[PDB]
Amino acid sequence: LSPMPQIAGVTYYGDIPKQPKRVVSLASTYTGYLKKLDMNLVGVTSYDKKNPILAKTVKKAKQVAATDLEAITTLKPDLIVVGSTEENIKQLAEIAPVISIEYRKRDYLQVLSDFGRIFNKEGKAKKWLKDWKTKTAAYEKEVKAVTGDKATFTIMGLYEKDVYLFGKDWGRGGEIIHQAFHYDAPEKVKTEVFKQGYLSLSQEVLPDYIGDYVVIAAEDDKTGSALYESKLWQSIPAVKKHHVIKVNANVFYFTDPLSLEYQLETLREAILSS
Ligand SMILES: O=C1CCC(=O)N(O)CCCCCNC(=O)CCC(=O)N(O)CCCCCN1
Ligand SMILES: O=C1CCC(=O)N(O)CCCCCNC(=O)CCC(=O)N(O)CCCCCN1
Ligand SMILES: [Fe+3]
Repeated sequence: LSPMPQIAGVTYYGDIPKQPKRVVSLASTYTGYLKKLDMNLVGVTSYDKKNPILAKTVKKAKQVAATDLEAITTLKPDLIVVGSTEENIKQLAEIAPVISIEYRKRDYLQVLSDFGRIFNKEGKAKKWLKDWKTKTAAYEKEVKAVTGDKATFTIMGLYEKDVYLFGKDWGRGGEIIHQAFHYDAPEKVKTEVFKQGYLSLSQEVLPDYIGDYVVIAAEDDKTGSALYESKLWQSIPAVKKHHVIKVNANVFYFTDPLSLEYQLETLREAILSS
């Protein structure tokens, strides 16, 4: 059995195997952490299949939702990984031992070392973390050399007609921009977004939450269109000065090592280019 260490946000159901061989991930937040720890994923989520970075490493995995109990059963998992919002752990636990993670209890870096502790891969985890911290601190200097040290960044995501602001730990590049590069945010973003993590926003207050730079995540090119054509949007200094970094949500939603590596290089190149 796994030693099953007690970790904030981690709940074990059943007897976690010490070396899982057939993992079903039902939480795209964590799939790429498992991948990075060279675990064999035999089921993954829609989001994971849509992630152009991660998808390449899980081609053999079946796409499964939590609602596909029969499909999951057929995969013969020895471990199922879920987010704590999953409402039917009860039936999942009847199929295989389940690990449930409550989002945000541990940070984007701790999550990896935590899995290291659970699954006997603290070596592989600690190597990645050390190199990550090195590379990021270097890149931070490079990017701040261009923008200045006090440049403000806002993280933004578009979905359908919805507009969200994000903080430092709700994906969309906020972990890299706000944590790894230690960029400040506009005042209203800090006081209204950072603690909660995200904020649904009226389009017409947007200028008040954007300073020097803005990172905007979206799943396709069309979703922006009409906002990007608006006078209000076009009146925003950061937009006028081409300080808008448009990124692909299908990878930028996540904070796993694989997604992050790509995000890190993408964001660095974008800022240097400005
Ligand atoms: O649990 C839900 C909604 C359940 C649902 O029906 N989904 O579709 C969510 C799928 C998320 C896709 C991966 N994105 C990230 O990990 C980035 C952060 C984020 O945005 N989250 O949602 C983190 C999950 C926990 C936050 C609370 N919200
Ligand atoms: O909206 C949902 C489910 C989808 C979700 O959460 N995803 O991450 C999926 C991809 C983005 C979908 C567009 N929706 C947003 O961007 C909303 C901000 C967000 O994502 N939260 O997690 C805030 C927490 C609570 C929100 C209520 N639950
Ligand atoms: Fe979300």
